[PDB]
Amino acid sequence: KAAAIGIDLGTTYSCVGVFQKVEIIANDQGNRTTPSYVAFTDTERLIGDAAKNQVALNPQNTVFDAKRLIGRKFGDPVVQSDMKHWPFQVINDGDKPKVQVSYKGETKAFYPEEISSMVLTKMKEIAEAYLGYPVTNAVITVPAYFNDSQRQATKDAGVIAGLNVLRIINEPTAAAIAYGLDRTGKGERNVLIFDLGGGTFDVSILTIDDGIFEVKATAGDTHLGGEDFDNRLVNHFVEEFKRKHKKDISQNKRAVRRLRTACERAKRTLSSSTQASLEIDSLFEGIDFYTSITRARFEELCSDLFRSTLEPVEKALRDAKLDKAQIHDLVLVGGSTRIPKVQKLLQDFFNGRDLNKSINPDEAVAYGAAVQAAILIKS
Ligand SMILES: Nc1ncnc2c1nc(NCc1ccc3ncccc3c1)n2[C@@H]1O[C@H](CO)[C@@H](O)[C@H]1O
Ligand SMILES: [Cl-]
Repeated sequence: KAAAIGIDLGTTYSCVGVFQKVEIIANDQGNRTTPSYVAFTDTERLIGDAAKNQVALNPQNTVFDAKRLIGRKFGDPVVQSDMKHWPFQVINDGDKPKVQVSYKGETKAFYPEEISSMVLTKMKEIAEAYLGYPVTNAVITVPAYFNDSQRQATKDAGVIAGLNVLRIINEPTAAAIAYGLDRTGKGERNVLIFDLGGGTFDVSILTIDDGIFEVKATAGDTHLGGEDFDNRLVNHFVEEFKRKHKKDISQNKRAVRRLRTACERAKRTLSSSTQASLEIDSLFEGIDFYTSITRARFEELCSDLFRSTLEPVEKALRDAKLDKAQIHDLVLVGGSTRIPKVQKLLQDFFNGRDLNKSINPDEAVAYGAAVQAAILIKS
């Protein structure tokens, strides 16, 4: 009744927080972020880690990227383009996309908001296990570029999940609230949010004038994120396996998916150490894949992708009509900002200035959404 949660409903990962400072809630697996994945099996519906974990064995019925579909028409160019690359089926029901899956031996179709509602239900349950009581008040975040239809469908996913959605707020706004950047006093505060997540890259320039938020500019690449760096590691390893065993593994989907899972793990380790070891038992034709990679080789494999994050920053400043020196704060959002080379590129681009990464980048949005939920529920 007097409690409220903040939920970052992300494209690839979701996060839930409660202001108590903010407490970001760890899930049953102990993770502070949860995959935005829903898997339909012969016996049940799996949400989060359990869904992401069995993707190699059930790709057709493991749904992710519902956020790319939510609030869009089926005939939308983005939907038609995205459909080609997903292993699950997207169908047309009255010009609204639905994901069609096999669930308990039968064909079933779900609206993007229904799928999102299952991720939201998991986030709500995670919060409930932490607080020891039912909680329904929540603030859910969306990208600043989301249109009214996308915001309404996101809100609908909240209602389907049993949540009272206090407000739908922009992700870069939530990240600025997490750092208290709306509480610095009278006058204009210019904030740049650099968000590099699992699958998308968003740059936002915000102006906070006497506590009031204005989005002056948005730029980025909707199709650039953590998964592209995992794939550069996949390509490198496929090439390594070819040189070591004279065999191409590319056409064996299970082997590729397994290698990609190991690559995402090695990438995360490389943010905190200078070397990482891949330990894959029987990757292809009964051959084990035990190898290592250095932070330096990883930076080289992703160099062009890391560098391409700077052009949208330049375009956002241009559109905001602001120079680098006019930006008061530089805020890192998204799990991929954890990469030291990404941080170095943005710091060098901002003439050696400090970057805000004190709050875990993949938690800053839910942190901010929880602060906003606490303000709305108290008032
Ligand atoms: N230390 C890092 N170094 C480079 N990248 C990183 C990263 N920690 C994360 N995410 C946080 C995360 C994601 C999954 C996890 N599973 C298990 C345990 C911790 C986990 C933490 N990322 C990437 O951010 C995106 C959204 O999570 C994904 O592409 C993820 O690979
Ligand atoms: Cl380090």
